[PDB]
Amino acid sequence: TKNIGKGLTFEDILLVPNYSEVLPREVSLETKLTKNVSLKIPLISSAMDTVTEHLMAVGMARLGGIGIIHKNMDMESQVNEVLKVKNSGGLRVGAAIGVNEIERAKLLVEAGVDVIVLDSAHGHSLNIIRTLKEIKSKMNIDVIVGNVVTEEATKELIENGADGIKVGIGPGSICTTRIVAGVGVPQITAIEKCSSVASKFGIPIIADGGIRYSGDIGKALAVGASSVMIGSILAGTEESPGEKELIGDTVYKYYGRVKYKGEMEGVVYQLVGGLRSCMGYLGSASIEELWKKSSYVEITTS
Amino acid sequence: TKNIGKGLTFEDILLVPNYSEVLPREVSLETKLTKNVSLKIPLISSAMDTVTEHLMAVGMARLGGIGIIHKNMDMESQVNEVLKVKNSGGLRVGAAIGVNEIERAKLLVEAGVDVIVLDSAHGHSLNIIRTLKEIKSKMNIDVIVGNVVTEEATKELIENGADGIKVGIGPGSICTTRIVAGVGVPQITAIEKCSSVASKFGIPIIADGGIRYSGDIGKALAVGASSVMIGSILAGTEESPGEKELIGDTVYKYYRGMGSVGAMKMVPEGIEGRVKYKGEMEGVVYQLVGGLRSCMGYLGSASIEELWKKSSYVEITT
Amino acid sequence: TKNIGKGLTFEDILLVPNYSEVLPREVSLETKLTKNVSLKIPLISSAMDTVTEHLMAVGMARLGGIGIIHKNMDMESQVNEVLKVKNSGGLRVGAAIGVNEIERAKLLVEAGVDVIVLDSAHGHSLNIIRTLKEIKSKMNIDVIVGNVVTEEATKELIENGADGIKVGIGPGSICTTRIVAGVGVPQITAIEKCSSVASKFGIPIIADGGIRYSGDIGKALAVGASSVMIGSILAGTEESPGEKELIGDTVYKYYRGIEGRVKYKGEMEGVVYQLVGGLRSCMGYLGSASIEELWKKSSYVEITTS
Amino acid sequence: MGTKNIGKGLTFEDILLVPNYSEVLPREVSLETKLTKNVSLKIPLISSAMDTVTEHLMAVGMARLGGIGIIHKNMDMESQVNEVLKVKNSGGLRVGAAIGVNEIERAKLLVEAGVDVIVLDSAHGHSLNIIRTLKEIKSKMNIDVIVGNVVTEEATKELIENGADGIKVGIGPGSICTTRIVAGVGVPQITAIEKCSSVASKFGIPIIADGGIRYSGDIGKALAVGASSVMIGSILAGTEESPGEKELIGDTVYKYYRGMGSVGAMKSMVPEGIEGRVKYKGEMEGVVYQLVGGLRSCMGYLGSASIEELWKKSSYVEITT
Ligand SMILES: O=C(Cn1c(-c2nccs2)nc2ccccc21)Nc1ccc(Br)cc1
Ligand SMILES: O=C(Cn1c(-c2nccs2)nc2ccccc21)Nc1ccc(Br)cc1
Ligand SMILES: O=c1[nH]cnc2c1ncn2[C@@H]1O[C@H](COP(=O)(O)O)[C@@H](O)[C@H]1O
Ligand SMILES: O=c1[nH]cnc2c1ncn2[C@@H]1O[C@H](COP(=O)(O)O)[C@@H](O)[C@H]1O
Ligand SMILES: O=c1[nH]cnc2c1ncn2[C@@H]1O[C@H](COP(=O)(O)O)[C@@H](O)[C@H]1O
Ligand SMILES: O=c1[nH]cnc2c1ncn2[C@@H]1O[C@H](COP(=O)(O)O)[C@@H](O)[C@H]1O
Repeated sequence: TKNIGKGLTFEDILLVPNYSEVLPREVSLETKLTKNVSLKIPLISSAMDTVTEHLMAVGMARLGGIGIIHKNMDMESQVNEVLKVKNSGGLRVGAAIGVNEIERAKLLVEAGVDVIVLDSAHGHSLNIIRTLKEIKSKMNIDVIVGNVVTEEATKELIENGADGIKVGIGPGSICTTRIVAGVGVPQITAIEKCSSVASKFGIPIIADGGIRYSGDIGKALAVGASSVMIGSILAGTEESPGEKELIGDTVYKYYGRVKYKGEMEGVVYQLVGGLRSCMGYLGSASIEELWKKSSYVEITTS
Repeated sequence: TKNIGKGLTFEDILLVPNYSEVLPREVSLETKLTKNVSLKIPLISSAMDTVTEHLMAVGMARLGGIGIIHKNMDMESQVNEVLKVKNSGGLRVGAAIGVNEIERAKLLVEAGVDVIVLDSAHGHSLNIIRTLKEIKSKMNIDVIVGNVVTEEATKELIENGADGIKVGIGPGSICTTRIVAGVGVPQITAIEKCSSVASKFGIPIIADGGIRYSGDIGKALAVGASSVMIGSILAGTEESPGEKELIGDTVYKYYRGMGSVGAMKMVPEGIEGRVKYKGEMEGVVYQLVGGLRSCMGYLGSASIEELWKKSSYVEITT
Repeated sequence: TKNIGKGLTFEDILLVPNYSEVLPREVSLETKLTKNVSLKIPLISSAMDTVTEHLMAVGMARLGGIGIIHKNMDMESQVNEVLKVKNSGGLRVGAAIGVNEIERAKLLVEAGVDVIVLDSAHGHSLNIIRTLKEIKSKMNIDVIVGNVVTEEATKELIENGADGIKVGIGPGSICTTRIVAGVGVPQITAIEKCSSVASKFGIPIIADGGIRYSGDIGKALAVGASSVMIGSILAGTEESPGEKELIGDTVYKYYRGIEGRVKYKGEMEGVVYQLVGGLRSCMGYLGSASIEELWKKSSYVEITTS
Repeated sequence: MGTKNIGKGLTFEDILLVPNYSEVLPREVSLETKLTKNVSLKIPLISSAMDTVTEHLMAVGMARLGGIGIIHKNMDMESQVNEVLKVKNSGGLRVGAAIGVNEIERAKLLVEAGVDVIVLDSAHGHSLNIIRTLKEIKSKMNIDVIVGNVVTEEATKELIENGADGIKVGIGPGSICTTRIVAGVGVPQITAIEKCSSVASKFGIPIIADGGIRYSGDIGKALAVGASSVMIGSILAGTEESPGEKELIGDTVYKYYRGMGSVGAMKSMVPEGIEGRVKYKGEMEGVVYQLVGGLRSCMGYLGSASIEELWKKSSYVEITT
């Protein structure tokens, strides 16, 4: 049968409470971004022109996470954005590249970047793998490759030198892939499939897209991810790369338009709190402890 | 797999009628709150600062149920509220306590409380059990423990001296636990799993949160619960705490979760808002009780014990 | 657990087309209302304060169906309503009674009523069964008994003398039993359950409530029912009880303890024509020349929420 | 729990295509497909046989882009012939024509006009009248015959045996369709294509997925699951090449769109179609390129260089609403 089964998304499930000995404040949110880079919190700001530039990356790094500077600009600009983050405190920083963009990656590495995010709409392709091999042979850096949803995809990327795999075809807030192409796999299932491969190799999984609430972070992690990438939640915050605008009562941020969210610190604080509480309910002091102990129930939309 | 099954809530379910010889009026609503405390009607008012204080507890007790005084006040104030209910006839009351609140527990027991509700967002925890053991070893008192959703939780609480188990993580109009933490089990499935353990030991199940209509009470009880704890339905009534406010045409009263920003003044796990004034709570409780009697008429059950014996339900689509 | 399965409503299913030799215009719609009262179309108007009196029962009867006069009136008044129909061309007519209403039934049978409809919210009662038995012992008439949703309930009523079984607890457009009592069985599942008993004894099933479109009639009949009782579909019509009024260039009349207002639906014939037409089309798709063929040939697919 | 329940029916919105390893860019994808046993197309798109989507201008544009148009039968015989001939005058272009039950005179004239496919169109294709018409045509005329509409294995098997060169699937879908409401009849489209393809692929008879296409993604879903081509009406209604009149209401330009079994369409049985205005979609060529791009993107995700590759490699997941 062509039907491989029932795909489950964030809103379809709820995590089941376990016996607990840990207070939410006692929980350790420390995780691995790649096999050689680690973070204090499992949050990553998306590589979109509407979410992560130098300001956003500085904020994320100071709060224990990491920003990925988007590639939608010239090489010199992206290297500059990376330098600005490194200048103010010597923080953790990442940057995205497309296919065949070897020189871009090279200059980003020399700028001091900690991770290169090899992004594409369909990560399980020839050209993505060729770029991966080419990067690994020409420069010394940890590479995150995406996006994928299947077992074979995850296996082939790890074998070709991937230091982390990014999961997500479909869930993005500004979606078109599900409608234009009719292609995708729901996030919970997508993480589950990819985790069964990656954890045998000890390779971290980044859950990318579809996060609406702090609860979704807990589900994505509990299901097998090591970190979570967020876009829309951070889009519209003061630190996002836009300018403020006024329409009636409400303040907006143009580039494209989304509602102003205020300081990012308040937004990140709530996400962290929600995750701490989640891991409290499930009696897990660490994310690795969460993987071993977590379970969920299917829920009707209602 | 991590998928343990499909969870069902109140709205996903409909009770199947049985052969009936009992009119709604003939129905006995007698039930057990704890191992040693009994109720005339299986209704409890939630331990919340917008639902239950002394007026609510008197109203509940006179109608055959029980009010449980919230813990969002000082010990001296909570004792006084218990003493004010005991001031008018032989009325039964409960009182809520948090983790490691042994002094509050001692004072309420000595204030002549009938039950103590050891209340937690996550009832299956080390802190709860140790607080349970303390009170059970040192005080003569029935203790309801919550909140839980698993069979492992209920068994462990019962073995450590729980006289009643309160079930509910996720349901409740003001609850946002499942949004902010992604945690919960739908209420019917929750009761079902917990009831399978609790009935073996003869320990009553309190179904807490998620009741929107009188038909939900019947569903909770039919599936294995002994009583139902309600908050939102009694929130707007005259007997609930907080003053009344008229905005426009209709009068409003404030309803607030305990894990809400206002109530805490920990990540917020409850919403806050105004709800319409609902008149006297006895008019409200009458409707709920009537619906339960009607429900048990359909299933042909003269008692809740009988209800448990001949209950069945169907799943429904959206 | 206590989960007896998944309950399907009209909106949950679609009928699968079969090989067809019959055009919609050629199919027969003749059915049995009771054990020994038959209709030319499988439509019945609800016994409600707001849908069926003498005018409605006449219109229904002249179209091949039948009207059940509601009980919410004097025995004298209800007998008179039956009288106005019978003398309007020997038309078939039914009348509703409640529990213990033996005398009302007696006078209605004398008035020459064709069917008595023993109405209860819960037909599987001691009081319903003894009312049925007391009617049969004292008078000679076909009795439809309802409402029920289970196979055990259907059997007991048939054993006690029920000539028709009315099915429907929960699905009625104006019903709140699902909300007040939390009780019910979705209409398709309910008809399926009761048919597995009643078809063996040759006792017709009346599908009652939930019919919102003509396509629902087909589903109800296809799944085992002999006829459908329809309420809100016929509520705003000219022939229904109530007066016309204008509220902002729109004509209205009431539908039901107050229970909201409905728009004027015009002449009842046009409404019935569409319903009958839709059912003919359905039976074309399923290649069924008769309702008996429909039962033998029917299959349906479950449909997702979207 | 049955007993007349045969399973859960899946529609376009119920499933998602699972990506595979890809070596193919969207630009390098072959969209060439089989229309009937003997006729083939360069893009797998057909314009519906409706009096509000396809006449000569629509058919010309469709063929000019690698697809085909089916001239609707809601006109007299000589009018339909003239439409077929008007397509023939603007280059050696392929064109189809719709036909109703027992309309043999119509079929002979349409074949004379140089029609490439006869579409024996019916609401219920699995009937005794349709099979009789199929047998009469295939014995009396040299022409490829697409027969619809059907949803079952038995239906498609019987039509193939009686000389159907193509099977058209779809009872239930269609933006303007109310068969589900009026009759309570239908099968969700994914399930319908699956059931019919399982038979038709054994005989190499192309399946036409008819109705229910709202987005370019649906085309991929229909093809991936077993269809050879996709018939569309809704998304072509209101284009510059559609036979309707252009009309300004407020700030937006509108054109009319109606089902063939609607009240207005039957004027010039009970209605099984709704009618309404649709926003002017502009040039048709532009609308098709978006569909083709999304289709290419889809096959790029599944790493399929041709539709034959797509059938062999495609798989999907069920999703909740
Ligand atoms: O305690 C809380 C939140 N919370 C609540 C509730 N939240 C849900 C239901 S009642 N009521 C409160 C009153 C005062 C301050 C916080 C409060 N969350 C939490 C506790 C342990 C664990 Br493990 C995980 C999470
Ligand atoms: O023929 C019709 C209605 N109808 C339709 C369609 N309705 C649905 C899909 S195409 N297109 C028409 C064009 C002209 C006049 C009526 C038309 N229904 C029907 C026919 C046989 C059988 Br068995 C069952 C039902
Ligand atoms: O336009 C798009 N097309 C496809 N994927 C996108 C697009 N925009 C954002 N995404 C993905 O969605 C993620 C952000 O998801 P969000 O947090 O739901 O907004 C990004 O990291 C991208 O991987
Ligand atoms: O703020 C909170 N967050 C989550 N649950 C709460 C909160 N406050 C009260 N509850 C629970 O929700 C129940 C009330 O539910 P309701 O009657 O359906 O509105 C109470 O009995 C509490 O157990
Ligand atoms: O007040 C009510 N409660 C429950 N059922 C009702 C009530 N009123 C009418 N009904 C039933 O519902 C049917 C009408 O449903 P409708 O066709 O969906 O409008 C009638 O035939 C009655 O048997
Ligand atoms: O009036 C009708 N009732 C039901 N289906 C129709 C009617 N008219 C056209 N159709 C079908 O609907 C298809 C168009 O589907 P659409 O592109 O989704 O709007 C056509 O190819 C016809 O097969």
